[PDB]
Amino acid sequence: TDLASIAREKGIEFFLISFTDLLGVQRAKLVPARAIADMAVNGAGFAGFAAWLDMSPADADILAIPDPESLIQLPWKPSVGWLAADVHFEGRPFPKAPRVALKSVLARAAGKDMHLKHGVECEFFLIQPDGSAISDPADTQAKPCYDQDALMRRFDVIAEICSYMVDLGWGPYQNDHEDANGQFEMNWDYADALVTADRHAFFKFMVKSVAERHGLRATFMPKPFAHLTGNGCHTHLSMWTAAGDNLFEGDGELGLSPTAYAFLGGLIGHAKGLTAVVNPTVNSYKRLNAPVTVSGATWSPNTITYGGNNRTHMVRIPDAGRLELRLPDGAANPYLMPAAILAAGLDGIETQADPGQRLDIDMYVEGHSVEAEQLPLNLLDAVRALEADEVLAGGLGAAAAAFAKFKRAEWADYKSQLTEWERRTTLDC
Amino acid sequence: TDLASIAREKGIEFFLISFTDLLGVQRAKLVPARAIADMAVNGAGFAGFAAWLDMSPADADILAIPDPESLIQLPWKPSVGWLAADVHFEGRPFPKAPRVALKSVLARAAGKDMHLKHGVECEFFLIQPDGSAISDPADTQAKPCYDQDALMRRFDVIAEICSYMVDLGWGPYQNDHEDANGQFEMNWDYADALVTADRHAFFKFMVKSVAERHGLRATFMPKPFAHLTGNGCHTHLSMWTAAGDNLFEGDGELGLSPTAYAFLGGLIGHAKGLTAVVNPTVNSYKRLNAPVTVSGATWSPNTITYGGNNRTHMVRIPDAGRLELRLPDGAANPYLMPAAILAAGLDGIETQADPGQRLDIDMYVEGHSVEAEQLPLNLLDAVRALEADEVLAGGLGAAAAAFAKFKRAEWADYKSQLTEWERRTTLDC
Amino acid sequence: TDLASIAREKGIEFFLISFTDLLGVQRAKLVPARAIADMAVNGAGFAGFAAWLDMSPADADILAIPDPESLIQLPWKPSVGWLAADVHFEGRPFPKAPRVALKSVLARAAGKDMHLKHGVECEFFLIQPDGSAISDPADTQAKPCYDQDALMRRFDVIAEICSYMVDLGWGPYQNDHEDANGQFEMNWDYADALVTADRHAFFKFMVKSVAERHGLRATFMPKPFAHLTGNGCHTHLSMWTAAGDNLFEGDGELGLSPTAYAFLGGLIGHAKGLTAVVNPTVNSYKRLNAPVTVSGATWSPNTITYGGNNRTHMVRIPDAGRLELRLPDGAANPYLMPAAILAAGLDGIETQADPGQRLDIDMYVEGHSVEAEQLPLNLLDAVRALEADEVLAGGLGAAAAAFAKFKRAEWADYKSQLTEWERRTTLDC
Ligand SMILES: Nc1ncnc2c1ncn2[C@@H]1O[C@H](COP(=O)(O)OP(=O)(O)NP(=O)(O)O)[C@@H](O)[C@H]1O
Ligand SMILES: Nc1ncnc2c1ncn2[C@@H]1O[C@H](COP(=O)(O)OP(=O)(O)NP(=O)(O)O)[C@@H](O)[C@H]1O
Ligand SMILES: Nc1ncnc2c1ncn2[C@@H]1O[C@H](COP(=O)(O)OP(=O)(O)NP(=O)(O)O)[C@@H](O)[C@H]1O
Ligand SMILES: C[S@](=N)(=O)CC[C@H](N)C(=O)O
Ligand SMILES: C[S@](=N)(=O)CC[C@H](N)C(=O)O
Ligand SMILES: C[S@](=N)(=O)CC[C@H](N)C(=O)O
Ligand SMILES: [Mg+2]
Ligand SMILES: [Mg+2]
Ligand SMILES: [Mg+2]
Ligand SMILES: [Mg+2]
Ligand SMILES: [Mg+2]
Ligand SMILES: [Mg+2]
Ligand SMILES: [Mg+2]
Ligand SMILES: [Mg+2]
Ligand SMILES: [Mg+2]
Repeated sequence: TDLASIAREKGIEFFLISFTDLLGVQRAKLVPARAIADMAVNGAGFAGFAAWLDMSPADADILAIPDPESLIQLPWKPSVGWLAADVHFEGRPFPKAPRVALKSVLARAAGKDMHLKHGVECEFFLIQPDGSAISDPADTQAKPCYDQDALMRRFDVIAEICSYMVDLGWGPYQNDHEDANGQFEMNWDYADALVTADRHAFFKFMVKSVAERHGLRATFMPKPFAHLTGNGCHTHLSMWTAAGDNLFEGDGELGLSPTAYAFLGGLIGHAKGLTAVVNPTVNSYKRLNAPVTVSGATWSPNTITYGGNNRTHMVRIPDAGRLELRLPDGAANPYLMPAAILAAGLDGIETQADPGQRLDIDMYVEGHSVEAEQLPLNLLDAVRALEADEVLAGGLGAAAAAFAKFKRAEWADYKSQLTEWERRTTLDC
Repeated sequence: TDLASIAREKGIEFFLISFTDLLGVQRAKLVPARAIADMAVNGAGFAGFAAWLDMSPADADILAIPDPESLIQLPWKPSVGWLAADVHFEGRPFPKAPRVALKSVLARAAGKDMHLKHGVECEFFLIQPDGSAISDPADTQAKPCYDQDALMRRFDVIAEICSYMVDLGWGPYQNDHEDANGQFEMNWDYADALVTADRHAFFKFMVKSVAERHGLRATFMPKPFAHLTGNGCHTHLSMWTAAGDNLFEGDGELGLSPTAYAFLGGLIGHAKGLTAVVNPTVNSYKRLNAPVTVSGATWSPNTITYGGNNRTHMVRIPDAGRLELRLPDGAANPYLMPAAILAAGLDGIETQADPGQRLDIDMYVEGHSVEAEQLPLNLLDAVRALEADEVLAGGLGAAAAAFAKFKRAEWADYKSQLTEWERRTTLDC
Repeated sequence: TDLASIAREKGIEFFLISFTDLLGVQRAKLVPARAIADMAVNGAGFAGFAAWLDMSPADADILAIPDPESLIQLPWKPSVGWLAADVHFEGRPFPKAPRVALKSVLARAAGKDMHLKHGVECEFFLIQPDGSAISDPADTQAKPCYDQDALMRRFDVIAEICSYMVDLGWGPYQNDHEDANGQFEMNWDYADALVTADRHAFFKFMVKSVAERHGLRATFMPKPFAHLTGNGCHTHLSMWTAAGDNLFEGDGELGLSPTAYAFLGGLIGHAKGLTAVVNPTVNSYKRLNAPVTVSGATWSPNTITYGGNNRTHMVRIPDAGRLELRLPDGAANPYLMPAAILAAGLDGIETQADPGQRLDIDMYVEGHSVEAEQLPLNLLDAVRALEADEVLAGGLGAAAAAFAKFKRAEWADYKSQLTEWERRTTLDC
């Protein structure tokens, strides 16, 4: 695809050549249209150590090579065109780069005529620019989910973003106020994993950018308020053949196939290590296994279990032909997340993993009634599980060890921070 | 001993009948002299559930029976006499009460002609009454240990308390500024474990009380400041026969006997569970394995190891005939601590436990150079180790399970508190 | 000497057992009288790494053995007795301890029937407790030296301290306001080096303590105000035989002997390295070679030169029979200063060093008029010179190397601080 020509036809003056680092941070260069042809072929250069890629100041430049198919004219500023990119190093795609890691797992699966398609539910809060409070002081009621008043009070921001998604062809189909005061969700059609991953990366950038233009702020933080529901990023998952058949579609329980259930078996089996990737922050572990919120439920997973159309489990079966992994949160990396999930699912399919028995109970109420394995309770334990999980660690390649190193560093930093609770309850010991 | 007569002779108008609950909180009734004779015989009544003893609102009164030998006229207010007490329930000493638990282990040991004597080093900080800062704004230098200026700037408080200890016959022998800005230590002679435990309980009360009278505040909090040395409560330990011989005194390495080393073997072997008791708060785990402080060392244990006259280990051998357990902190219960240590030591002696090899290295610098077992990294893991440790759990009796329940409750409470570090580093995920 | 009995006679309740570390910081333990007899024999224990002694946390306790001859009942608080002490380590005097290092050099000199006697001029400023300004807002004139008004405005502080020195037998003989606004000096009789060093150390603690009691603050900082004269610590020096004759007394120029001039020769010859010790802080180098002050002269050295009764050189010859080294400042260690001076001096005598030509000029005006070596211009260069100077390094022993390590660490910290002058002059580059 000819980016220079497109720039002229469409009035694009600058391109953002953008990649996602291990921690999910969007890294980009802003290049004027006159330079795009060279950049598209040779890539934009960066000092990799300066992003979260676990390199050395002494290493040669990485080159981020833009995917011309990913082009998006910023709908709020159409003179700029955003491009997702694969980081290359020493002439080959760099295995520590999330988008590259994802593509590698996708290629393996594709070689067996299995194609991951997913949709993401990127819940977010709208907050004051200073982070002190949610953006809407009138959004206070104990059960605010789907609140019409508070939704319409932020119509201008929500509708603007939704209209952008319409224009971009993402097939958006609904927006609402979510279960925490100040929290929202906007949904759009699932797609090939790579397409969704790119869209997912762009979406966060778009929401943050538009929120700012309205003097607001958006956060995807997993648990920004102790007593309110957190930000999930559920992924709905299905596996397709090249000919266009959904392999999860079946005659078994709840309209699922044995392939779907073996995939689920992979999810269940690798859940501990998978948690490290899709719940990648210290804060993630305050969303999981959270005490009950003011709205009456956390809506997040506590245990390594699955139910039917039941939102109290790690996995929900929402309808025939797909799985809903409810585990990931708003911090989850848009590339590592599908990559990690796929690696786990493929292994489930290859080993014909047994997901175990479906639990048709409210796990928040009756978790005690049954013997169920708890999810990792903190980042450090989840990371240890990642490192000990060969399938996962090997599926993600060098990204896994790099990720683990960073998360351990974050943990060492966090575990030394004095908290107000400690002062209040220990000063008089 | 006749408390009523003593009240008349000495001018005592009120007695504090006092016990220590599982969490270390001093519980007391203030009874006028006219009522002491009845109270001494029958005990002072309390609703046990209202203290940290793990009872029920429905249970009959506990009766705290004062130990007349423990009598202390408050030196800053001699009209009041403090008494340590054994909690009784349903006619017998209550095994969940710390002072009772300690006495039970002491009796077992005594039955084998082994008598625990210990000394405690109760480091504390002097801080503003509001807890915002240390009491002395001029105490700022990077290495403040033994600072003459800052010590003398608090002469009036320190000297007053030291003079009280002189008058009480505790054999105090030194005071200094400790290694953190704002921190102090006052040392006194070791004694029979029960005597030291009573003194230890009284000392904290005395320091807090006198600090207040000077418009200051004292805290024994393990780690009140992230970047400064924490509050230890090292215990120096020796075992004696009734005839007055020190069993730790020997011809082995560093002037220690095989009995001493088998006791050390118990300490090493039971270190994981022991940590729960002598490091009993969430905050305790920020003193252990702490990043280096502004003064150049944490001075607290990281690993389950021992050295010679070497302050970088869990156990130090300070001189012939004793061990220094450097593990406990300022939160450690004055009764459960010697009780837990003794249970572990006795078992070491009975099984002829091998403490392993002495490490003559700086463990902060060369911890990597050797294979050493790390101490539990947080309260919840330490508590799990306590529960799985039969010798310890059985030695402490029902106090252990009660303690564990409370600490788990504290953990569940803490783990849900949102921290500033999380907000700062996750909001932009 | 019987410290326990002296305590009973003189009503001393506590002893400060004190030593000076490499950075001049006073370290002490406050011990009740009941413990002094043991401490005087065995020493008070300290963890040496916690002070500026260049040790390891894993090292055995140092033991500070007090010198009973040094006893001073704090004149402002006679219930407390101050004791200067020698630090011992592993059974021997610890060569890195300044007082031990000084005694070592005195011992060499004494073996040759040469005994150093010196006097110190410990200039200080009286400032606001917060350190923002001098204590006296009416002290403002351009030439305030010997100002009668400003001197009498601080009569109460100055007279109290001077009267203490009378009672202590130091032979004080004058006090005045010095050349900078806010600055004072109180002089007393020279003595054997060790006596004067102990007095120097105590004096600084006395001035600081008494100032505080008056709601003031004393500082001995070398250059606390960029435009005002700084704090010197001139030392007056003479060498005596055991028989009591002044070896510097002679028939040569200005009533000096050849021994005096050879001693001078060591000072001149060893000046670059001596500077690191007697000007031991980054700030020291803003007193040396300073631009002219508001009062018209810095009165501090710029060059490795000497004159007669002439205050513009490194060395001044004030009268028959002694030298004045004007080099040292208020930060100079009371023990390392005479120790390094004596080492340079002894070497001068043994090599019959030639001090060169006396300069009878004002070095501030006619410095250009003559070829003269400049002093090191900053701490890093002075330390480098200390390290390269065999006599000095060997003379001070391990104290020198340890001192050098600490000062390089200080320099590394300092050189990275951004200053306001830089922002002002560079922001618009
Ligand atoms: N066959 C499929 N494979 C993968 N994703 C799909 C498939 N079919 C639908 N989806 C997507 O699944 C997502 C559904 O999200 P949503 O409408 O919010 O449902 P829900 O998860 O039941 N709601 P919530 O209460 O927030 O958890 C959308 O992105 C759909 O496009
Ligand atoms: N045989 C003994 N058995 C038990 N305790 C003893 C024995 N001998 C001395 N002690 C006590 O051990 C304690 C020593 O504390 P301390 O003087 O502070 O020494 P240190 O622990 O080497 N100092 P620190 O740097 O703070 O850790 C005192 O309470 C002594 O009384
Ligand atoms: N023979 C000597 N050896 C060593 N010190 C001496 C000797 N004779 C006198 N002193 C001391 O030298 C010091 C004199 O300092 P001082 O009275 O301030 O004189 P000055 O240095 O000429 N004053 P200043 O203008 O501040 O430099 C006193 O401590 C004297 O006791
Ligand atoms: C179940 S829901 N109403 O979709 C809410 C999900 C919740 N925010 C979460 O943490 O996953
Ligand atoms: C080794 S020391 N100088 O006694 C300090 C001990 C430290 N406060 C601690 O946490 O044990
Ligand atoms: C020469 S003087 N008048 O004694 C002043 C000395 C000056 N304070 C100095 O820095 O040495
Ligand atoms: Mg949804
Ligand atoms: Mg939702
Ligand atoms: Mg969902
Ligand atoms: Mg101590
Ligand atoms: Mg201590
Ligand atoms: Mg100790
Ligand atoms: Mg003078
Ligand atoms: Mg002077
Ligand atoms: Mg002088």
